[PDB]
Amino acid sequence: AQYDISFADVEKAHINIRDSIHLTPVLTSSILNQLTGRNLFFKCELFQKTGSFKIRGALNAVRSLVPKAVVTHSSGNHGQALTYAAKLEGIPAYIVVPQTAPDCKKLAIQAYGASIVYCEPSDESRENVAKRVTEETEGIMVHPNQEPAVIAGQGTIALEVLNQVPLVDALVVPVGGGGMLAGIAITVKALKPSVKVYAAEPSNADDCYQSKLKGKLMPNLYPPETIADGVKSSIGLNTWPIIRDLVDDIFTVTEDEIKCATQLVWERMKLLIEPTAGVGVAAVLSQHFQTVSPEVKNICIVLSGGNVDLTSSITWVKQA
Amino acid sequence: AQYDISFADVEKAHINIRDSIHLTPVLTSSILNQLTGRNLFFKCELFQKTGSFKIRGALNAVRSLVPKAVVTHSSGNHGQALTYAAKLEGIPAYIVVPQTAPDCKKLAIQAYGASIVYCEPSDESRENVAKRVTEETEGIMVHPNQEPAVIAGQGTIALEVLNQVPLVDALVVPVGGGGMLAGIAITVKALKPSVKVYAAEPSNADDCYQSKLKGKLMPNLYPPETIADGVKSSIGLNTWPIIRDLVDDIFTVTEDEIKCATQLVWERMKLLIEPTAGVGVAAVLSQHFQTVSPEVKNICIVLSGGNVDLTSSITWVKQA
Ligand SMILES: [Mn+2]
Ligand SMILES: [Mn+2]
Repeated sequence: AQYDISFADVEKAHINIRDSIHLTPVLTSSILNQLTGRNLFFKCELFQKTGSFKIRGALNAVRSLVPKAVVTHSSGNHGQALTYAAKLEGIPAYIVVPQTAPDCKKLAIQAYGASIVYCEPSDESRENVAKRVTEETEGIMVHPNQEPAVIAGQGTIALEVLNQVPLVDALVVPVGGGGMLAGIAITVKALKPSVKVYAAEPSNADDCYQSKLKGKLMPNLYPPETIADGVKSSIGLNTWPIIRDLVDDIFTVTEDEIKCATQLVWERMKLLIEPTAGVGVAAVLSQHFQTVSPEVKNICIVLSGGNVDLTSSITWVKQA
Repeated sequence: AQYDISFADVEKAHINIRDSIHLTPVLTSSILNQLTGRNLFFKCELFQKTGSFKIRGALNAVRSLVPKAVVTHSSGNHGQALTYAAKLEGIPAYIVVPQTAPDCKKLAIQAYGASIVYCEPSDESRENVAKRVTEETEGIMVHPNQEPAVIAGQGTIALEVLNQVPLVDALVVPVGGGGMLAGIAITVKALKPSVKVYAAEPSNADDCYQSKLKGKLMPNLYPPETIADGVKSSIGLNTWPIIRDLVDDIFTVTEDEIKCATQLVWERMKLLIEPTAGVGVAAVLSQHFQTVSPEVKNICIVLSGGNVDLTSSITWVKQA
């Protein structure tokens, strides 16, 4: 009944950020339609300010939380977005980043003027270090996915999608911490609950899937190994209840599927998505998705970001 | 006064192809605006059917030229577009392609069902082989840039741009054979001749520049070596007069500039342009472009194609 955000929070966030973000386009692909048998729509958040949708939750959080500094932990995208948002107000940013995050993300964070602080690649390390930095700097913590203002910001994506694709039957959303999935679920289920909300998740980081299956929050026991570098976080205490109750299903995809789907988008849509964003595309291409009812025809997939290391990616790109 | 096409040809082409092509979007970048001091608009032909604008001239040509087969020579983009267009009518295609064309383009041509015929990398070889194949197959030749129906098809880009960017002050167009540049020049100068039409050309393939300078057609003496694989052709007899009289200026760009600009678009706009399409971006970023009057503020650059070999490109991508 009551979750940590409401639809009204999202509507408000939208008004309050819309003049500072892009109303990103929805693009289509006949090749992907052919491959899936569905009518796909791609919400291009890769074109958002800073390279990902995270500017939404960051701007909303900065504006709303009334400071000496802002602090967060991030695999890169929330960090750069938060940095940018804070810089606009003249507030310094400290960003805790796992040592194994992509270089491109590490560099962008520094380019926006943040103090970057490397941690170990685990949820525990991210959280503990950010807590310590918060204390040391007397800054304000802006969590990448569990903070209500952030979740409400991410949910604004759905307000746009429902307007841009009026006949939409489902949204497909990549899931890490569940900030975006939760905000979108709140939004869709408030406006038009007949529209499906589906999560897409790496098999190699499948806490959300396992949580849903078990009926309780089950965080990743070991730090995930995945090319989907932006969804290694486990779901949290604020997003789980929303996901439990409002998300229709969760589809897992293997590393191979993620790589194949990412490459397909690059080659056929000419959109430089990051592999994390290739998760949702893989989901719709997957065998299990074939079990979704044929009535679920018009599907919008969120292409969540385009912050990818071009040279790293050559490692996995598949020759014909 | 009279050239091989007229504005009316372009208007007609537009009506006749518009239901079979995409009305591609115009995107913007604040980073590129900052770098240039101008207000840039990017016409995303990389999102066109087949990966480039060439579907325009191909569809127009196929529909218009009333056949046993169609024949052409191409570095890849016109070939795949022509193949697709012909396949829609059930007509076989023979495509003459230089041995050194990108694999991705060679493969796509074959995927669309063409018979591919490799030639040497020269204008002379392309032309001579296509003539022979034309004779042998009793097919119809559809030249990639000198055929009036093709030129008129490419010019339709300008009809869209002038509508999408009503305040436009200049178009910047990459030039190879001059099919697109010529069609666009005819169009712009007929509708609103105050709008500048500028060509962008590799220094390593600078026939168009040299022709303009000398006041006569001066083809490349040696086969160009350039990463801009799609603009190695020299201008021809039908496009030159149009270029001579209607194009405002021609900007040359070095290989380094082309690589830098291409990479910038990839990283900052998330648009998987091919290097040929990076030619026009390089032009606007170039030192010489700084000499263009500050009144020329709103500039639309045509991102002409996105048919690039991902793995080849790793050779030149510059680390930070
Ligand atoms: Mn997960
Ligand atoms: Mn040239």
